[PDB]
Amino acid sequence: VKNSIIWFRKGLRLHDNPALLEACKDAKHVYPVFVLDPHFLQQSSYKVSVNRYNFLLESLEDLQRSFQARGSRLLVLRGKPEEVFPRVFREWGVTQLCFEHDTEPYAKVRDAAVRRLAAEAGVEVVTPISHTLYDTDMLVARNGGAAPLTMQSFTKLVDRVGDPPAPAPDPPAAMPPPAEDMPSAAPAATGVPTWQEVGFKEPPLTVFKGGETEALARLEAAFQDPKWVAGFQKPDTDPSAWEKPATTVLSPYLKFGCLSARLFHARLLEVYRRHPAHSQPPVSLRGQLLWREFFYTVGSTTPNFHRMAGNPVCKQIDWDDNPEFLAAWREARTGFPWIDAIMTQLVTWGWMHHLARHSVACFLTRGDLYVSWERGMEVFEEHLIDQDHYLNAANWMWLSASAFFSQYFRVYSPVVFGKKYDPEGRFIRKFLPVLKDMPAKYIYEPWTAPLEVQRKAGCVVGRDYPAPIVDHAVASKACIARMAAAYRRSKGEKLA
DNA sequence: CAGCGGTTGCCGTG
DNA sequence: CACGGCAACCGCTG
Ligand SMILES: Cc1cc2nc3c(=O)[nH]c(=O)nc-3n(C[C@H](O)[C@H](O)[C@H](O)COP(=O)(O)OP(=O)(O)OC[C@H]3O[C@@H](n4cnc5c(N)ncnc54)[C@H](O)[C@@H]3O)c2cc1C
Ligand SMILES: [Cl-]
Ligand SMILES: [Mg+2]
Ligand SMILES: [Mg+2]
Repeated sequence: VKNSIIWFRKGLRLHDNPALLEACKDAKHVYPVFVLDPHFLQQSSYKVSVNRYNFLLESLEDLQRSFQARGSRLLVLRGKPEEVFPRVFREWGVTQLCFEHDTEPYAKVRDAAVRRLAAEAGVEVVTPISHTLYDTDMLVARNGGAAPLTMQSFTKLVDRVGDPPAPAPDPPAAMPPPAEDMPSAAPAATGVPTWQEVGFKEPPLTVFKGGETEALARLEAAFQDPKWVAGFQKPDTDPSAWEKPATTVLSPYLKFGCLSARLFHARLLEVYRRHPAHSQPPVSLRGQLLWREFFYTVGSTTPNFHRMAGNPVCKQIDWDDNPEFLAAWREARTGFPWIDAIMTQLVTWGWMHHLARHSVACFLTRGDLYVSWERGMEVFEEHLIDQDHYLNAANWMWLSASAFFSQYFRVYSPVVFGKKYDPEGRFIRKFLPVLKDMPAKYIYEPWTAPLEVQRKAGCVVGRDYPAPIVDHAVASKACIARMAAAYRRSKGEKLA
């Protein structure tokens, strides 16, 4: 007899789920599992937004629905995997455990443990690749032992390898339920809790909802206009667009695996086949899926990837320890509306357009504050609903000119940048209510408004909104000089 | 045995 | 529409 568990971590979907399909073959009972640490939020050292947490829960609710509609259901087991699995293996009489492979530093530790624990209860463990497009261990082997370090050579490499695998077949229409009278599988014990029930006091303000169904819905919303998909160029999108965001906002879905990377890709190749004049990497929409892939690939094969020290791809830079600047940046009180609006959108939505991420990330690091990119990653990690270990680390290294990118004099202006997309300040007005009546002339630089305009608007600097914490021209030049010196030093160490 | 090309800056100038 | 400045970048290509 075959009794299996299909363990969800990422890959919160039924489509393109090889791990699910293998867990269903010749099976008497399948137990769909999500393991939930109930004492997660009480581990003081790191914080998590109710926005990210609830997005997960909404996705788990979407899975529960998908399984009820096929006879089975989702089991939200409470505890730590290394505790929970040993019991339910023995209890449920488990022969097989299937999950989607996960290349993150922590997931490898966790999965090494669960594999050992499976062996000690006679449990077979099958873990297909399906979160990334390719098997990244393969991509590295094919390149000769090391992950590419430029996108140009990465694009060649995947062209050589060929198209990523197709999305897997849709799963069974009806599924074997779990065996009845198993106390760990009791519906009173295994329900999907609400944000209230896990101990959050403030409600989630985000406009994007979790779940496979939303994910596929938003996928169809994107392919509504195949002209747009074919002609997509990432640098030409608008970071001020909030009502109709100027990119797909598939990132939260791809992060949790509500959407299948391979499906999205497969759908792009269909469109590109019918529109031969389509955009190419690195700017194309496929290019964006390959950016994700490129950073998973390098990130997963690089020691200490999410830190500066001991990271072989990362420039060693003299970043200042500066809590007042960091705290101001974090708390959306830098006194530059463009920045503060973005960092407020971060907190209230958990998503901003990439160029808005560029604005605030540059400003923290080499642009203005000279604070370590690690501190910025930590803030994003707390708030982003699409927060992804490797992509966040990689992009923070990119924007601080620490890896992948080294033209550090290309500093974004916190005044001018968004001004050219949104000169009325509709984004600033949306996310900084306090400036809602400040005339457009001064909305990006309210310290330049004369005191009468401030009082009329209902927004006096130093009272209703903070004064800018630095002079951009002085500070950005100060930082450039520091980066130049830091590059000279690591040029001198290199000859050794 | 040294170039080619790079997802997303900006200002002052002519 | 395009340069020089910032200050001298760098991995990949046989
Ligand atoms: C400092 C910083 C931190 C970031 N942190 C994250 C993060 O934690 N998680 C995250 O998913 N993205 C991150 N990004 C990348 C990018 O900002 C988002 O992936 C993108 O804005 C999401 O919108 P979208 O899905 O509409 O992208 P689209 O332009 O529609 O692209 C489609 C998909 O391609 C992938 N993609 C797009 N841009 C990038 C990129 N620069 N790097 C890697 N993959 C990409 C995403 O999975 C995305 O859903 C970060 C960028 C910066 C500068
Ligand atoms: Cl130039
Ligand atoms: Mg060239
Ligand atoms: Mg000028």
